[PDB]
Parts: sequence; C-alpha cells; structure tokens
Amino acid sequence: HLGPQFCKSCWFENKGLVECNNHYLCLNCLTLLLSVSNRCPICKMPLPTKL
Amino acid sequence: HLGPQFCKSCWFENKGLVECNNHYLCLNCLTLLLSVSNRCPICKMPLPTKL
Amino acid sequence: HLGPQFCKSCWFENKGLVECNNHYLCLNCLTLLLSVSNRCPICKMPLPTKLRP
Amino acid sequence: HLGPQFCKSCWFENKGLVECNNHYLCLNCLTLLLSVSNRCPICKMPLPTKLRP
Amino acid sequence: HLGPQFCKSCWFENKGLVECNNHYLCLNCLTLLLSVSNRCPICKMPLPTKL
Amino acid sequence: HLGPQFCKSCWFENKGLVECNNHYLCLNCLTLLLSVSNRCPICKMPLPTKLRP
Amino acid sequence: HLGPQFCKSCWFENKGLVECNNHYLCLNCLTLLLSVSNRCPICKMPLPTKLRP
Amino acid sequence: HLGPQFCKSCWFENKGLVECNNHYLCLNCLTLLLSVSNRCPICKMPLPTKL
Amino acid sequence: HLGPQFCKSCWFENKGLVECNNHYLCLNCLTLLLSVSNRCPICKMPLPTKLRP
Amino acid sequence: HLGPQFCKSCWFENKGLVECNNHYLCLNCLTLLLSVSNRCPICKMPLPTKL
Amino acid sequence: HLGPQFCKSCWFENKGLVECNNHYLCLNCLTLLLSVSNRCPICKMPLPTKL
Amino acid sequence: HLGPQFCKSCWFENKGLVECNNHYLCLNCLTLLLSVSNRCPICKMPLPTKLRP
Ligand SMILES: [Zn+2]
Ligand SMILES: [Zn+2]
Ligand SMILES: [Zn+2]
Ligand SMILES: [Zn+2]
Ligand SMILES: [Zn+2]
Ligand SMILES: [Zn+2]
Ligand SMILES: [Zn+2]
Ligand SMILES: [Zn+2]
Ligand SMILES: [Zn+2]
Ligand SMILES: [Zn+2]
Ligand SMILES: [Zn+2]
Ligand SMILES: [Zn+2]
Ligand SMILES: [Zn+2]
Ligand SMILES: [Zn+2]
Ligand SMILES: [Zn+2]
Ligand SMILES: [Zn+2]
Ligand SMILES: [Zn+2]
Ligand SMILES: [Zn+2]
Ligand SMILES: [Zn+2]
Ligand SMILES: [Zn+2]
Ligand SMILES: [Zn+2]
Ligand SMILES: [Zn+2]
Ligand SMILES: [Zn+2]
Ligand SMILES: [Zn+2]
Repeated sequence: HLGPQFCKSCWFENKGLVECNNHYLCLNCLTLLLSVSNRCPICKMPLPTKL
Repeated sequence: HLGPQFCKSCWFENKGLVECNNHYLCLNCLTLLLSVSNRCPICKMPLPTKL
Repeated sequence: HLGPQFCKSCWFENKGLVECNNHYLCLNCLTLLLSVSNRCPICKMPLPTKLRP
Repeated sequence: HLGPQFCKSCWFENKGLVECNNHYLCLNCLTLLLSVSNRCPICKMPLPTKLRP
Repeated sequence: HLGPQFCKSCWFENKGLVECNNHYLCLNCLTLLLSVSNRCPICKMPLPTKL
Repeated sequence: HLGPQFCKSCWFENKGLVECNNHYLCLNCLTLLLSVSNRCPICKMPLPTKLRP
Repeated sequence: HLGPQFCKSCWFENKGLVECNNHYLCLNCLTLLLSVSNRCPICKMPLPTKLRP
Repeated sequence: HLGPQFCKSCWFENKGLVECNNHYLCLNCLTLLLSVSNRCPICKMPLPTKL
Repeated sequence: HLGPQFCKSCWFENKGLVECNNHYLCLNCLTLLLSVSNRCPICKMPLPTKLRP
Repeated sequence: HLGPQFCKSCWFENKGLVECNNHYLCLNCLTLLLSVSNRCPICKMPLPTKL
Repeated sequence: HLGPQFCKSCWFENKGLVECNNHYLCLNCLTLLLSVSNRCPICKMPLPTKL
Repeated sequence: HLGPQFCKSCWFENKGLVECNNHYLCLNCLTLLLSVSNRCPICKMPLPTKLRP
C-alpha cells in the first residue's frame, strides 16, 4: 500500500494526513494543491476532495 | 526542445498539433484532457488553454 | 497484475473502466484510441475491442 | 537520429530498408506488421505506409 | 515462466503460439525469423524448429 | 542549469518564481516549505530565504 | 526495514545509533545535522529529535 | 563507433580483430560463433562472413 | 540461482554444459576461455576448471 | 569538475569549503569524518588533510 | 546475507575468507586494504580487525 | 577516457599508478591481482603486464 506515514509533498507532517491515491498529504499541502488544480502533481491522479 | 512531431498521448496524430509544455498534443486528445482537468497527466504541468 | 483502478491514459477516470492488457482504460479514452488504431500506445498490445461475459 | 542500418524487427536485413519513425524496417517485416496493425510495436508510433520522393 | 500470452515479435497474435525460449512467437513471425537465421533476435537463443 | 520555468513543487505556477538551488519555487509553495523547515524536500539543499539584487 | 546497523552518514559508527526514518545515525552525526537543520539530507524526512521509551 | 580494441566475446584478444557490427571479434571467437549460427549473440546482428 | 540451461557465452548450446559460477558454459566455449585466462569474462569469477562428482 | 558549491555531507554549508576529491566538504563535516577514518565515506577516496 | 563465497576485492579466492560487512575478503586482500586505511573501499564500512 | 588518478582497486593510492584498460592500478594492487589471474576483476579486460616507453 502507501509508504511511510509522511506527506509526500512536504516530507515532514505526519499528523492530520489525508490518503491520496498512492501516498499521503497533510492538510496544508492538500489545500494548496486543490487551490491550483484537481489533479495531483505527485501521482498524476485526482486529489482527495475529502477534508 | 520538444521531441518528434507526434501527440504524446495517442502517439499517432502529427497534424493540428498544439504545443504542450515539453511535448505535443493533437486537438482531440487536448480536448478530452481539458474535459477532465486543467493539469496534463503526461507532463504534470498545466494544459494549453489555446485552441 | 493490473494496478490501481484508474484509466492509465487520462489518470483520472475510475468507473466505467475496461481492462486493457496490463492496465485500465475508460470508455472515452478507449474510444479515441480505437479511432486511431487497434494497437494501444501505452502497452503496445492490442486494444480491447470486446468486453467479455 | 536513426541507428545502424538494420531492420530493428529482425536485426538482419540491411538493404530494402524503409524508415520507420526512429529506426528501420525491411519490406518483409513491414509487410507482416501492417498485416496486423497500423501501429508499430517497436516504437509505438504509426508504421510507414508510404515511401516518399 | 513466459510472460503474457502474446507473440513478443508482433505483440498482437495470441493464438497458434509456439513457445520460444523465454517468450512466445506466432506462426507467421516464427517463419519469417527462421527464414533469416536459426537464432532468435529477441532472446538471442535458438529458434523453435517445431512447427 | 535550471529547467522549464515552473514551480517544481506544484508544477503549475510560472510567474513569481524564486530560484531554489537547481529548480524553481513559487512564493506560496516556498512559504509553506519554509513554514516546515529551512531545507528543501525536493533538492535536499537549503531553501532560498533571500532574493538577491 | 532499516538496513545494517551503521550510521548512514559516516558509515562507521555502530553503537549509540538513533533511528532516523529509514536508516541510522550516530549521536555525533545527528548532533551536527541538527545544528544545520531539522530535516535530514540523507532521507529528506525530519531528523529524530526525540528517542522514545 | 566501436569501443576499445578488444574481442567483445573473450575480452582479451586485441590482434587479428574482425569488425563485427558495433564491436570487435577475434578470429577464434568469430569461428566458434559462425560454427553455431549466422547471428551474433552479442549484438543480435549478422556475423562477419569475411575472414 | 542459475538461469535457463544455455551457454551464456554462445547462447545456443544446451547439452554438455558446465556450471560456471552463476551461469552455464558449453565445453567448446569453456575450452576457448581457458585458453585465454583462468578468469571468466562474463561473471568476473574463476572459470570452472573441474567438474565435480 | 565538482558540482554545486555545497558540502556533500551536510548539503547545507557553502562557505569555508574544502575541496574533497570529486565534491566539497565544510570544515565541521571534514573534521568529524577525519575523526573517524582517513577514507571518505562519500567518494571512497582519501580525505583532505589540509585544513 | 552476504552473496556468493568469493573475495569481493579480487573475485577469485574462496578459502580463508573473512566476513566483511556485506561481502567477503580473502586474507591477502584484507591485509593490503588494512595497510592503506581502516575503511573498506568496497562497502564504505569499517574493515574487519579480526585476522 | 580514464578517470581521476587513483587506484580503482584500493581507491587510495595516487602515485606509482599503472594504466589498466579504462582505469588505474597502483603497483601493490596490480601485483596482488597478477598473483591471482591475468584478467582484471574490475574491467574484465587483461591486466597490464607491461609498462611501455
Ligand atoms: Zn505537507
Ligand atoms: Zn497524489
Ligand atoms: Zn492524440
Ligand atoms: Zn503536457
Ligand atoms: Zn481515460
Ligand atoms: Zn494497453
Ligand atoms: Zn526485418
Ligand atoms: Zn517503428
Ligand atoms: Zn507475431
Ligand atoms: Zn526467442
Ligand atoms: Zn508551487
Ligand atoms: Zn530545492
Ligand atoms: Zn555517524
Ligand atoms: Zn534520515
Ligand atoms: Zn575472442
Ligand atoms: Zn556482433
Ligand atoms: Zn557456448
Ligand atoms: Zn562465469
Ligand atoms: Zn557539512
Ligand atoms: Zn570525498
Ligand atoms: Zn581477494
Ligand atoms: Zn567491506
Ligand atoms: Zn591500489
Ligand atoms: Zn582493469
């Protein structure tokens, strides 16, 4: 499944993590990414609309 | 620059090509990709809004 | 076998997926690909023309 | 550009070679490939259908 | 063993497949390859003389 | 040297880009990264803290 | 998981090793790294600041 | 062109070298390879019939 | 362990194969290699000089 | 030659850099490495005895 | 664990092998390596002081 | 051509280096290697037996 418990965007936050398709994202990173597009630049798949 | 003159999505069309960021896209492919998101799944950068 | 359930062409669609040889394809993408050739540009093998039973 | 002058399908024929997109193909191999699809299994791009001037 | 059931030369035929050393070959491809040499250009090992 | 002018973190922003060590970063991304550490997770070198003359 | 028990920074120390995220670090190396940043240059993830129970 | 002047089969002989397609072959190696097939196992292309 | 039973030097012979360290060698190839050195050019380890019981 | 001007051990210091064999080292890192052995763990070659 | 039973330095000796950290070393090679530094050039870790 | 002037076997010696085929070797290492075989374990080609004019 998903690797180690860290936001694959900022490689630092381990709490308040949302499950992206094959990796994790912290809330702050997820927000900024949703701000810019519906598609994740890390895994090329759609971003979580949850939380 | 960009490689050989072919739509990097369908690898077939060579005419009516729009310049994506580091590759090409035919009009049909570009449309279907814009239909789904503003971000290109091939190069992870924004899709051309031109044409 | 086949990876996460997303169209490997558009990396977005997750429902209405047809099984290509080692990946998936949504109907819209599959249609456009068949429009151009019987051979898939992603896996080099023949595109699914039929959904079976 | 294109590599040594040999059919990239059979790696043997060196005369009567047609230019595929980034490699060569002998007539026999090209014929057999066109028999199966318009798309080349070696370079994923369209097979040469015409030899030009 | 051998991978997916397809002629590794033409990547299309799935019926009437002969077992080459670590891959498959359709009858038409096998014939053309035997026409040219006893050694397979795909796996570098000897071609099947069967069928 | 540095590649195409896009923020290597969000791969979208192309204006208001700051030069990180071997890539670019938009202000929003850079701000969020500085919030977390002085070291860039993309290139492992220190984040730009100052824009120079 | 984590590899052979040696500090991945100095590849020499094998006792007094702290667990970084996917490797080890001796106290001396860890100290010097914390001196420079909270983020590890070897694995790009945060340096261990605390040894736990 | 061809790399360093050594038989790519035995990696030892540097004299009496025949030019194979993208490498070299000493006379002894070339003979043994021709003994077995017309196709070179190193470069997958036809063996030199010269010498 | 060792792969398909073919001489890794000539990729053709499948009978009368001697076990080199991580691959096979036919007698003819092995003979020619011993003629040149005690060390195998394919696996960098010593050539089999003896077949054992 | 050597790459970007940063200590290849700590990837942070850019001043007071000593030239190791194919990379750089800051004074603090060089000291700690010399403390432990004469051979550099980054490039496998001998450490600078200068400074 | 360690791979095949051969000195990873000279790739020839299989007897009188000392266990280095993730490979083997024959006595002669180990001596010459210790002669030059305490750190192994093959695996970057400390050399065996045993034997 | 050949890289930095260090014995590729012991990665330490930089003087008294003999030119092997695509790298260097110090006399001590070369001697030990010749002791074992005429073929170099590093580059798979023959060891230098003679230094020329
Ligand atoms: Zn984050
Ligand atoms: Zn994602
Ligand atoms: Zn297209
Ligand atoms: Zn694109
Ligand atoms: Zn799709
Ligand atoms: Zn497919
Ligand atoms: Zn051909
Ligand atoms: Zn082609
Ligand atoms: Zn076929
Ligand atoms: Zn075959
Ligand atoms: Zn950004
Ligand atoms: Zn950076
Ligand atoms: Zn350490
Ligand atoms: Zn770490
Ligand atoms: Zn030879
Ligand atoms: Zn050849
Ligand atoms: Zn053989
Ligand atoms: Zn061998
Ligand atoms: Zn440093
Ligand atoms: Zn160094
Ligand atoms: Zn040894
Ligand atoms: Zn070692
Ligand atoms: Zn040496
Ligand atoms: Zn050598």
